[PDB]
Amino acid sequence: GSDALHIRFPDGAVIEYEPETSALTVSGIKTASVTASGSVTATVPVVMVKASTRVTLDTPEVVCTNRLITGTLEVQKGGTMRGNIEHTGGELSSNGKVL
Amino acid sequence: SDALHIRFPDGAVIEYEPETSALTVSGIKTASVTASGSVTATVPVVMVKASTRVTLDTPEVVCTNRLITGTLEVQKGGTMRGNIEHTGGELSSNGKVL
Amino acid sequence: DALHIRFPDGAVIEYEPETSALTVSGIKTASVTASGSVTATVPVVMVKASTRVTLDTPEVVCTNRLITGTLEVQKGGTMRGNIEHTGGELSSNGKVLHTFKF
Repeated sequence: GSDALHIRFPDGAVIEYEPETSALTVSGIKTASVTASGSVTATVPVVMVKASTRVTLDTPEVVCTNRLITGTLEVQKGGTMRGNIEHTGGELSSNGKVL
Repeated sequence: SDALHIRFPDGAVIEYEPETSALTVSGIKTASVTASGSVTATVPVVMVKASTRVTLDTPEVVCTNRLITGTLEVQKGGTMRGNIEHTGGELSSNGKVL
Repeated sequence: DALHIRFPDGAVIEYEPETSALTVSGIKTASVTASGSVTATVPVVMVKASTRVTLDTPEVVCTNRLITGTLEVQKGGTMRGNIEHTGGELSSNGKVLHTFKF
């Protein structure tokens, strides 16, 4: 192809593609939104979300197909755990009593 | 260029509105992004409103600090390090209330 | 009222009104930097990431159910409500709790 993309908007935002490094950049915006009636898919080895306030997944179900790692966990309304569950490195308590 | 505003014959819109600094894609059925390296989003607030499901089909999802959920289902085991406080119900294991 | 871009490296950005499909393909990286918010509103979101998805934020909120294969909690937490464990051993600090036949 021979097309190019470097849109420089009057508010300072930029949308650009650089083919030598194959880098797509969107910068200088306040908000972005995508509204679709079917699906949104991203297929890429690494997804990195740096959100200094919050990431909200407002959905009936979030599915992690393999491992999920978190710093801390808060479960609000119960759940189920199958397989070996290993607690270490502190106290596991239930209704105020240590297990 | 210096502007972006496209209205397609299906009613979709792809635009950038510099007055409010808002990038908008609307009225579409599907979107897909395929990249060989990485996608990064850096922004205070991310909101995904998905009336059916969000699937993270990956070897590992990492939340760097807190994860809050309504309910939890762990299918194939896990490890919990630190102090874990259970309250507000019963803990059952292998068919019996503990 | 159209969008079909093909770059010298083979990447494409296109919108197809017949199927109402937006496609970005053939790129190496994308980066979006915004000062306010990024929102997606759609029934189904699929992230197919052969290495890893990192949510680097003070808080990830799942409003309803979270399902995972395996779980690792690094620095503690709280669980409220009824929790049902099945199909393996429950242990704390190396001590297998007596929840099945020894």
